[PDB]
Amino acid sequence: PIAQIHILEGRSDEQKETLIREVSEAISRSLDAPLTSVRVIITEMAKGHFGIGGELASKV
Amino acid sequence: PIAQIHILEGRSDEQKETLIREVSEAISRSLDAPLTSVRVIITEMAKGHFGIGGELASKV
Amino acid sequence: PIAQIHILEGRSDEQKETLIREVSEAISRSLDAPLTSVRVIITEMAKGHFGIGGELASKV
Amino acid sequence: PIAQIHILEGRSDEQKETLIREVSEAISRSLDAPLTSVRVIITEMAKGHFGIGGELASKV
Amino acid sequence: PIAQIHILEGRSDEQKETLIREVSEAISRSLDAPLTSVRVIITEMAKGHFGIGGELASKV
Amino acid sequence: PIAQIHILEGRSDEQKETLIREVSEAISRSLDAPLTSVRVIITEMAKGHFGIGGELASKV
Repeated sequence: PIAQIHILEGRSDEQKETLIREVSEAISRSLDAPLTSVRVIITEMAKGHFGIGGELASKV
Repeated sequence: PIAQIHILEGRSDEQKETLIREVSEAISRSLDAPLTSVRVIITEMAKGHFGIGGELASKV
Repeated sequence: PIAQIHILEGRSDEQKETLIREVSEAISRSLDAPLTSVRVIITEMAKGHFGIGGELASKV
Repeated sequence: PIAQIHILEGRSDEQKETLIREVSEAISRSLDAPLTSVRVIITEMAKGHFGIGGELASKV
Repeated sequence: PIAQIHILEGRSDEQKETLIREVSEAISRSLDAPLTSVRVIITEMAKGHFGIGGELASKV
Repeated sequence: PIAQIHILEGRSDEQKETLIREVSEAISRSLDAPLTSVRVIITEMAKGHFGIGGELASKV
């Protein structure tokens, strides 16, 4: 399995390291797939590159 | 956060329902973000639409 | 520009044809780019393949 | 609906703010979905990271 | 490396098997990366799910 | 066809230019599609933004 997660910029390296492990376990657990087959890709978004309802996430 | 997970076709609706919840908790837990803000998208791949090392996963 | 839109399954061919044109104009208008350079990809999600807050979009 | 748009780097914050709103309206209008449910993600590409016909968009 | 290719529906399993191998070699060759590290995902688009210049690829 | 390739940061502009051409030929060759219709997008990942088996690609 290959997961790509889009998150807003601002998290520390620790938090992202945890996200990668926790999500990787959840995927492995749920599908009963070997953990080593899981690939996770984090993609950070600038606060002004993410809109919700037509407006920047930053202003809301 | 928005997660998109690519998995091979073949799982039951239950398994995918669990994957969505387990992964959603892991993301919420790891980043300390409200669960309700997590979005997960499952995308199934046909066995002959996924290659590893230049060969179909179906053959490996 | 290349746009990929994820929508829930259930819409008619007409609605999707309109979505593709309307969005294509909006992109061309906003960035002052030639309409012919805009590429749009629609990706439908099964109701049980989309989760919000850890739950299927279908049951909520 | 969740839209991810890939555009070449070089636009101002204003232009991108407009792109996000215009496209968000177009999606909401076309599918008759509540504007607040629309999510847009902008992803900029470096001029040397986008190819057309096997050649950099920068040189063509 | 992880490649995701969007193609129009209509190709045979043979053609897609060739696409996966050929593209996998090209990536491995160009970056001097071990072939076994290359991952390719094929994603088919319905003819009415792909627009060019605001119009279905199907009718044009 | 539209291809998006995720690679780890660290390659030179030459290598990426070659990746774009080689991959563009492979796609055009395999599907018998006009080279000029092929679109390639390169997306670099920071070493600490890519996980394999729950661990950073950098540390393993």
